[PDB]
Amino acid sequence: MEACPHIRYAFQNDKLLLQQGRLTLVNKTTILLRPMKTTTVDLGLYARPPEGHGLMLWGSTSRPVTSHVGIIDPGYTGELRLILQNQRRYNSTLRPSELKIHLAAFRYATPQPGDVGLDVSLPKDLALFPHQTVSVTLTVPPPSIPHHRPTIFGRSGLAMQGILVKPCRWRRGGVDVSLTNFSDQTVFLNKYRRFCQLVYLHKHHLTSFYSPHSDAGVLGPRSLFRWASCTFEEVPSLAM
Ligand SMILES: O=c1ccn([C@H]2C[C@H](O)[C@@H](COP(=O)(O)OP(=O)(O)OP(=O)(O)O)O2)c(=O)[nH]1
Ligand SMILES: [Mg+2]
Repeated sequence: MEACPHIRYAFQNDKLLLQQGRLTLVNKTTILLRPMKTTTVDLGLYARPPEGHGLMLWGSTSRPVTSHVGIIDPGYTGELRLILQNQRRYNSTLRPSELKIHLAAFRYATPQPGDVGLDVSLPKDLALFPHQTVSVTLTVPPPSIPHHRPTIFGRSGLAMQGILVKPCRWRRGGVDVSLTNFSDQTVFLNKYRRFCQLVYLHKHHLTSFYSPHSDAGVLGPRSLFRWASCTFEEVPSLAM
């Protein structure tokens, strides 16, 4: 059913063109990404996830750059920031128009204000050397929620250190959470460190097929993310 209150937002940033159920910004100037370091894009963008929903923020490029896929919580009242990492050992440049920045809604449930995800504790110690990708197997099934699919997203704090999580479905036999260290340090994550977050997405948001108003970039190679069809409505007073 069509049950999305507007997404209220305010936007101001002369280095990004607002193009825009999905808001998209394009870069106007070249963005240089240092290697081995986190690159951050300040968006000038404020946005209220409407009732029942969270927001998903992600960068899309065909350059050798990986975006953190951001979960925006209903309680978040600040300016949105995009987190990028460089796949290469030298500077990578994003020429104008090469980077699109998307924001769109999704319905979520919370199992038995108020964050979307539940942070997940690492069951083992994990070391990651510069540029290594490794996975952590999670075995114990989370509680089933009718009409929703458990999915793993990364956290921004770890993303800022250069550790990205590939978003993925937590399928009924367990999950392999892939982490990539984009930094110049060996990172040691201690057992019980909260290393990602579990989000129960409404099943409508995951599709194995090329549907309208969906995107193959976000959740992996075998799904597309299909967002809630909501209307963005500019409320400048949100800025701050
Ligand atoms: O790419 C992103 C991701 C998140 N956020 C904002 C919205 C979100 O509600 C908040 C916290 O993000 P996250 O939950 O990923 O951070 P954390 O490391 O889990 O910190 P916290 O414990 O405060 O949630 O930061 C962004 O601006 N950009
Ligand atoms: Mg969080």
